[PDB]
Amino acid sequence: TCPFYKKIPGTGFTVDAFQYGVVEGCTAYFLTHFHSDHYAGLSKHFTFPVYCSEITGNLLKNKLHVQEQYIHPLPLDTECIVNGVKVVLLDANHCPGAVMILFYLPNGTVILHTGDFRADPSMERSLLADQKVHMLYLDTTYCSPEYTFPSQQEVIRFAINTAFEAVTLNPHALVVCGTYSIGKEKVFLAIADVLGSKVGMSQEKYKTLQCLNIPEINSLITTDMCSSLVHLLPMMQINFKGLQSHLKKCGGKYNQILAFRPTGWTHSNKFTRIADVIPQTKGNISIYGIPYSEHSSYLEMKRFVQWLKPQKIIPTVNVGTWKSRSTMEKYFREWKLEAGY
Ligand code: NI
Repeated sequence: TCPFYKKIPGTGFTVDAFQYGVVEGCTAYFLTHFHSDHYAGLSKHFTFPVYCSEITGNLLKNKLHVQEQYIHPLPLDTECIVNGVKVVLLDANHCPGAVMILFYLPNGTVILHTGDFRADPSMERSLLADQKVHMLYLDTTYCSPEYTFPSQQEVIRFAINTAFEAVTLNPHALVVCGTYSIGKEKVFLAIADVLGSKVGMSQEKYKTLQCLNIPEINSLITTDMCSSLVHLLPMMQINFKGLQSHLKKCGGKYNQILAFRPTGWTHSNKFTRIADVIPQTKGNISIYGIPYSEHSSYLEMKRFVQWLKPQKIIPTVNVGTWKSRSTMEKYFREWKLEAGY
């Protein structure tokens, strides 16, 4: 059964709630982004209206085969009426096509649902500037002060400089990048751009990328592995055994692998600056774990909430334990006492 923090009061609406069968009283299902924990349940057999971004609707039609007649894409930054209720979709700074949803309830209450997001000061100048928000349904993934990580720009600077140095030292090195979902495409696109290569990948991953409206994509990706020196593999294969096996397949073109695992936060973030990051190495294989996050750090989250000044916060992540819930509630009260709302 659908949990309460996926229901929008005063409406017929749910958010990210496709795994519960037919939800009682739901007239429109919203989908914030195409990540499996959120889309779980959708298929060619779904026959209710789904509301989402254009990019999410391209993925629903081509990857999950949802029929066209039930996909309702909305433009961003544009007031739209859905089943008698005004809504707006805003960029969530998460993966491609990911949105936050503003709902203007018939009684005057305004609700913001962040979906999954990486808070940024740019959001302070969106359509959020113009009005009060009563209720915030918040992505609390990293809601504790131990969760620190660098900017995405610093992480990409490290990746590009690391890959360009290695391949200039050894023109017979191959670069490999791990993936298991959409998001984090800048990692492998930026490395291929500095090296003058396309990114090589499976037909299934190429198909997925072609749904994303990324400009000049035909220029940056390929299914011809032999033409590429930056290869994408499943995240599960980014280990010494899986990389050894891959290097065999390349027919003696290469004699070294430099591999990247974009993770979120890891405990090594408590101690190590991005500059000082080192790989794990076995023979001619090196693996770098790089802290490329598509979720808010603690400080980014706190800044956003202290700017928005919501009357009530509903967490949507870390809700299953009492200890997590009590910790989050304590930080929400701190933020409110410090800022004065
Ligand atoms: Ni996500």
